[PDB]
Amino acid sequence: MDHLPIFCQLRDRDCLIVGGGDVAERKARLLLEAGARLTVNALTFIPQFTVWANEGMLTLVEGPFDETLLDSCWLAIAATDDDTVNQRVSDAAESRRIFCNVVDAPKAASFIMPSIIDRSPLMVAVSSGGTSPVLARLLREKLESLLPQHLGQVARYAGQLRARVKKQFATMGERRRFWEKFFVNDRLAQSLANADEKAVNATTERLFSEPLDHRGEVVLVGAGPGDAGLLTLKGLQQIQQADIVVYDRLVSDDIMNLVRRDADRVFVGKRAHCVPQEEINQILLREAQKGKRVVRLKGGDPFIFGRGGEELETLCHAGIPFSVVPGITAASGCSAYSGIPLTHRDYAQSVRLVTGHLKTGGELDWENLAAEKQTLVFYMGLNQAATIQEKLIAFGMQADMPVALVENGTSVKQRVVHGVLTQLGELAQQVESPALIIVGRVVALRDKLNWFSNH
Amino acid sequence: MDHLPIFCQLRDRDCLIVGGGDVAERKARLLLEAGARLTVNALTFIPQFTVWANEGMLTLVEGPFDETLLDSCWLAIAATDDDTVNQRVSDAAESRRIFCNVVDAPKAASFIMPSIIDRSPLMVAVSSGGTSPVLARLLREKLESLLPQHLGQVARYAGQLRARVKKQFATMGERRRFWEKFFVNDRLAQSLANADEKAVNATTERLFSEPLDHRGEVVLVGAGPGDAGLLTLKGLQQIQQADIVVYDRLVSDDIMNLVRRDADRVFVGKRHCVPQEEINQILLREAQKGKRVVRLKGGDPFIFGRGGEELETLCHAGIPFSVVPGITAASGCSAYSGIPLTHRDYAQSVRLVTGELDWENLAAEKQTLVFYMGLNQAATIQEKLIAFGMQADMPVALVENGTSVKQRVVHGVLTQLGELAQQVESPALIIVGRVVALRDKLNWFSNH
Ligand SMILES: Nc1ncnc2c1ncn2[C@@H]1O[C@H](CSCC[C@H](N)C(=O)O)[C@@H](O)[C@H]1O
Repeated sequence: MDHLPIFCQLRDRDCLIVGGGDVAERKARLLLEAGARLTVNALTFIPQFTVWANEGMLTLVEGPFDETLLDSCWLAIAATDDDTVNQRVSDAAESRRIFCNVVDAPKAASFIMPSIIDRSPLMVAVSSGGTSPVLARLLREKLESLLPQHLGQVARYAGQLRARVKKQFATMGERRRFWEKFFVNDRLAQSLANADEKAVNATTERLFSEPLDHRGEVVLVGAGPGDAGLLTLKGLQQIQQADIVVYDRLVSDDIMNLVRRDADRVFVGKRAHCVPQEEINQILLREAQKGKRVVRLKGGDPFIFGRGGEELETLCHAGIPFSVVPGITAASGCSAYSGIPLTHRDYAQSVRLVTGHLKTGGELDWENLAAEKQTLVFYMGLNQAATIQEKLIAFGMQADMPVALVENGTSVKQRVVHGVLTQLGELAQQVESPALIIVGRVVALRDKLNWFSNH
Repeated sequence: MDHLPIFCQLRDRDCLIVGGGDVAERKARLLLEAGARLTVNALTFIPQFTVWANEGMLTLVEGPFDETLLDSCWLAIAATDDDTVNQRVSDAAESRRIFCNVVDAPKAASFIMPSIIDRSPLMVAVSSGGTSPVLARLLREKLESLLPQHLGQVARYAGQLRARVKKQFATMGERRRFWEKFFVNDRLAQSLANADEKAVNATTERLFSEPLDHRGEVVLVGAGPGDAGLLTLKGLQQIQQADIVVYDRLVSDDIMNLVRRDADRVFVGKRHCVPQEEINQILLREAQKGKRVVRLKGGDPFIFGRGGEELETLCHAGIPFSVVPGITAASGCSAYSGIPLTHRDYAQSVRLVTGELDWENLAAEKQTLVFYMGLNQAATIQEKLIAFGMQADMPVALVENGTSVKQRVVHGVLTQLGELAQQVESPALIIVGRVVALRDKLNWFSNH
């Protein structure tokens, strides 16, 4: 260990920053967030410093480094781009035993400012010890994704439950298991941040009312179109806490590798037999009743041609809490990765997400669809490519209207094919499921916005 | 934040610990490992202290607490079994502006000792401030298994190569590209751990003899509707390593907090609003400089904003670019309000929208409508929808600040539409369709 980390209380304590440029501004913003009684000393100050001063957030001392300025300070930071001046601040700081930091010379002075993850009162700090700030940022990025947004809320709330916990659970091992469950309760944390007192009370009582070992709930998570990088921070957080994961085939392999090493997995997709929806709905409810934290992982988004509503309406008089985490829908993913915006200046503003045929029980609206400037996007329509081609130009759609097909969008094997409407059914026998059909003038923009490799 | 973490260099610097029991022993052990010049003042001492004292690792002062023992100290730690003496230590330290910790009283004094995970020279610290000590213990455990055992070797080597990297590459973009390839090389890491210098040098020479691109780039990133948890993994990565970020007012402040702290930021808004051409210009200019530029937009860049416009000239300019999709307001707002955009017979068509609009096409059904920027045209929407064939009774819903902790949802029917719209402000979304009916058979986020 070459540095000792300490967490300093700065509320209303004198700190000094020398310098007034952009580097000095970051430092000031940070010290201010911690509540320091801050003085900034420099020859000139950028606009943001005048603003803070004009609203009573700090004190400005315009001029060259005034050493007496350190006389009653607890912390100093040399943030100028003149090494000689920074050196003098460092020397003056050290003479009076004031911990001091010199921005681009991390080990020349008293302390190093680490990269921080803020979930106050909970906080994590990472330091290179001066070797690799790049590595420190990489770690911050990883830690920011692993720590839910409102973790601080429950850290702060634990105090108001400690007593009741010791009262109901008399064994050390029991109270620990309680906190383990308490600290990963995202619904409670959110409710506290929402200032929703009834939900806070409801979720709190349930934590004491249910058996210690039960953590019953259902979470619908949108996995995105395939690229593991498109999963949401909350989705990953949810998936890492699951006891059981119920997924289908349109959930990528890269995504499943992110699922908690030994959470049970239940595949309910098309096996090389169709699992009926009511059986899927029933497994979610059943295992949540058994006390397991259930995550229903869905391809793309849960409420868009995903039948997510059905898997939830079966949960209201079961007394099983639930929640939804949206995901990037196939339309959004394929759009961005194919260089085809769904909306562009004139071409635009009506975007229609429509279903094709595997999914039926009535029949399709040709001119309502064949109608003017709206971008059309068909889900599950590869088996009616030609049947869509004929019924579109028949109702007025101009045969030279651009179209495109995107197979396995956002994945390393993404295939994009394109042309005009009179080639639809033909370009389709050049792709396989899963794929989307995009009809509209926005398709031509790809000649300028294409950035992802084709296969 | 209620505490600011800092990493102190304690070598040859005086520190003082008051107390000589087990609590004081663990404290002394860390300070010694940090290389501090330690003095321990206590009425009584346990064996280990004597061990350290005759090995010349510290100085012992036997007897009651002496206020003058703090006169040349940088840090003070009170660890006696007497609460009264412990605060005589903190009061004495404060008079001298010396950071001080009282072990059994975290809400007191001036600093707290966090839990540590050691991978020297790399180090990670975590603390609750005393609010949730079990929370921090649990996290330290998780972090110990998450961080590779030999990560310190890679970090150490990186520091040693720093001087050569700068002299071999001129631009920031190749030096940045070097480190990205560096920390991703599993052979290098495994080689350092197996102290096989041959393998280390072989791989190292190849990284240095590589032609790395020097140009910057523009990356469009979807921030989503507001909730920071809805940012994508890749979106977080991009804002975490960007050189500069261009953002508007629809990027929540929580998401803005996830941005690299030492990156520049340009507000593109209602301060009017850097008329697109102006924004479009900022992008290519900053990228021309070799910077990694991130245009952070609300929701999804290819559905709501002028994302296409912001990139359609970059190919001509020879500037690399990419797009990271985000959760659309339509998807987030609807889902957080308990309204799914589609259900079994309900919809087979979803429509996102915005003088004119084709009312007969937006009024026919078996569909779910979503209006994006339509609060001041709201009265005319129902009128046109009702006139072109839509069923009064049809449910409608407006969502304000959807997905945020301040979310609000009003509900009603086409006829009350123009009214409900004065029951809320911007930014707000309007959902028309049947699916708005199962809102409280599925409502999960808030009660308002
Ligand atoms: N990676 C992908 N690339 C192209 N289309 C995809 C896709 N993933 C899903 N799809 C489309 O989605 C259809 C199944 S319906 C499920 C859609 C999903 N809930 C979503 O929100 O995206 C497929 O037939 C296909 O048309």
